[PDB]
Amino acid sequence: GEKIRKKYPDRVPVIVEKAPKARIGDLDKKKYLVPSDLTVGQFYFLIRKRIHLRAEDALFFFVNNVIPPTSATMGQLYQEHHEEDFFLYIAYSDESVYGL
Repeated sequence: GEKIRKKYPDRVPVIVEKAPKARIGDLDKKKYLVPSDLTVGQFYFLIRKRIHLRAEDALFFFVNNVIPPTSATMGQLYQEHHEEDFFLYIAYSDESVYGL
C-alpha cells in the first residue's frame, strides 16, 4: 500500500468493509487498486464476484454515508470519501428495506 503510492500516486487505493452485521458472500480481500478514471459501473463488477453474489442477489455500496448512482467515477470519489488521510473507504451490505 504505502509503496503502491510512490509508484502509483495516480491510482486510487480504495478500502473495503461491510455494514454493521452485513450478510453478503465472504471476502478474499478488502482493498482494491482501481484507477481514478474507473466508473462506479466498473468497480461494482470487481466486487460483485468478491461478494460471492450473482444472478440477482441484493447489494448496495455505501461510501461516506452516501449511495450515488453508477454515473460517477472512483477517482472523483478520492476527494469525497477519502476518509483516512491516505486511502478511501467503501463498504457494502445486502439490505434495502423500504423507509416509511
